Amino acid sequence: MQWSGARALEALLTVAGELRGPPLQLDTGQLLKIAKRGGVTAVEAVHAWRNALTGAPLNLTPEQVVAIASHDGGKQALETVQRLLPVLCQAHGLTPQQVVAIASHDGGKQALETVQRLLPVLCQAHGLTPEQVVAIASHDGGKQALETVQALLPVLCQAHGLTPEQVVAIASNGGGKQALETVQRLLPVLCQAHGLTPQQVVAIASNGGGKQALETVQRLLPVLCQAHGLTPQQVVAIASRGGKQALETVQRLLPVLCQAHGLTPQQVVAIASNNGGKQALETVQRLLPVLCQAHGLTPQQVVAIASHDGGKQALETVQRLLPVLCQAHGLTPQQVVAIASNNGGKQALETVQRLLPVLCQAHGLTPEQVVAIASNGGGKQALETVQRLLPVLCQAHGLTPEQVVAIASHDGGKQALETVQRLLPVLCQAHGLTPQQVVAIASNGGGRPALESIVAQLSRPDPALAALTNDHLVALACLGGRPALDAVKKLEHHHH
DNA sequence: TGTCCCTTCGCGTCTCT
DNA sequence: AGAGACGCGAAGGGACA
Repeated sequence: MQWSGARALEALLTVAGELRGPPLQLDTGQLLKIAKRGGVTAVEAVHAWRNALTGAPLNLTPEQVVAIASHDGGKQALETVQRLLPVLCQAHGLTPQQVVAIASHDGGKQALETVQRLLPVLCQAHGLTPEQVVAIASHDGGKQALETVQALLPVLCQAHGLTPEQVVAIASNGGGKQALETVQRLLPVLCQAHGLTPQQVVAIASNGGGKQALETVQRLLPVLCQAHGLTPQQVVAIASRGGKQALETVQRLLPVLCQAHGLTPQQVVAIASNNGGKQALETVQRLLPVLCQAHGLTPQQVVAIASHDGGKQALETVQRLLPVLCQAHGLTPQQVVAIASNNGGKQALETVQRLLPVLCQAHGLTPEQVVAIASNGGGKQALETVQRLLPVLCQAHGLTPEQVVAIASHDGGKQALETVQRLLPVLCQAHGLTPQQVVAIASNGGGRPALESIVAQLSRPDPALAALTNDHLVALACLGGRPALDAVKKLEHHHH
């Protein structure tokens, strides 16, 4: 590709064509993902070692090879997985998937070598679990984070009062090293000068860019409180959810948004308190006029659309599509606002646009049912999964369309549908649950984990405490999902 | 032009009652 | 049942070789 070379392009494109063949069978999206991030050396490395990565002792799926290859240094990560996967699984007890997750970030090589070197000491001397070490390692710069937990976990616990879990949370994001050092430096001043609790500092620091959010809360908390009238809680929420950039934008736009456009401080805070809050704030300031007059909506509706991650994208997509969705497809504004007012609003809107007619015509759903599916977070995903799975769920597993639609009409609908497909046969035929009981467990937020937690308990039946008969577990699962089930595991281990 | 590390923003899912 | 928590990842920026 790179034009300090030529007809090297034929050689390169021919390498890519061959990956479409066996043992990987990569499709265009997969090659694209590799070329976009691992680059041409990752493309070449995947091709040179396609047999070794896909055979024993590694046995990686194509998708796992793609996940490793598609990051800066992917060639090194691929090399290093081949060397260390077996020892990490066998000697350190990790699964192949955990090794892959570690490997699948920029500088994956470094992270893999560092888990090898440090996992034991982190577990034995600092008391972490292997899962915790995996979570710290599985981000860009995971080497740095691992080494920084090793060096700092003791002072942060003993001098500053944090639990190991808190330290793990601060560490387990990109730039975990920086967030950890910055908490070490600034936790005292933030608690003593600005009146924050330890937990609030942890919350601010426990997201990508935590260092920056922390330094910015230090700098801007006084101004935002004593000049613009926000409370400390509100500053924390902004810092925690929208970071540095949202804090700076709030400082700039609070006056304009409140005085000129008529918003409450609460409303500005709510827009600010999400990933991309800066973008959401700047986009409501631009678009509030056109959205509210020029027919359209109330400020309250614009505020609701803006008040989710990707608010900017949702607002802009609502601007573009509200006319065509109401006029050509027959929806009301209110329905468009519901579809738009979740994370991924943009995506849900766009997917309703091209799928509303396919879902009614090719599968017999009504428009109202399509709106319901689309009006939760991940609407795009749920819609595409109903399109794909409705045939098989009805005709093989014997469910009704209304049942499929119920499962799909919660956040994570895609996950619940796919879990039902996977687990309905074993739940019914082997354990005596009815289809209706599986549907009822599935038709809640957290459907997938609740179905998986109920199968896990039914199949092992673990600690043979059978006073929870099948129907009781079904009711527990319906009422409180996995957490209800895990809690009851927690609560039995010896009071009984 | 590759490798490593850090930050911002967007999407999707689950828990909290 | 929606707020806020959870996790995963694309994409872009700098440092340095």
